[PDB]
Amino acid sequence: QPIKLLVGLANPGPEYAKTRHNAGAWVVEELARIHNVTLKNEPKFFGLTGRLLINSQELRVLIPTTFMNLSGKAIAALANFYQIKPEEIMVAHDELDLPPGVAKFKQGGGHGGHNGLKDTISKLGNNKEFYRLRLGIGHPGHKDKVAGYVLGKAPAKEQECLDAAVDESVRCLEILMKDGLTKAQNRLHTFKAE
Repeated sequence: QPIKLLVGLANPGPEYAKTRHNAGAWVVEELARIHNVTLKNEPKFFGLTGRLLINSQELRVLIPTTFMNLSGKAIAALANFYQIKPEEIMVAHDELDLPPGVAKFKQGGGHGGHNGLKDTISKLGNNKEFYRLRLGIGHPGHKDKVAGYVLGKAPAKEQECLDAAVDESVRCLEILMKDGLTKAQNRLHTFKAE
């Protein structure tokens, strides 16, 4: 299984913690919670880091403390220090083109206007071929409203769906480490929060 680093994108601070644009960090926080990992503030990697052993494999984890649009600064710093190539990184993030309650694994693709993904591609040497954990957040009707949408808080029923999709995503990451990507991706891709 190809993943050595899991990144959860977010904006820093308590104010953003429950905004849609922090969905990727929710995943890393819950994986770390379940595995008794205390993330450590490491200014050298511009984020919160940790390392966890699952099925005899070390997974490193990162939540940047950069602005979202400078997320690649943290990811490249850490990845280069540990000799981790982009193809070995999975970046969990909010996904406009999937609904609340769904998540998917994918390798590659565009940034979809996501500022964090856009920076990550750039700082990794214009390499799109890192993996993604796409956490559906829905989208508004018009382009110009996306920013205000992703920096908002989901209403309660949506947040329930989000939280369930995070739980499942954590379960499927553990499956990815135990059993590989095809099994984990098969499960996640037929999940829909109840």
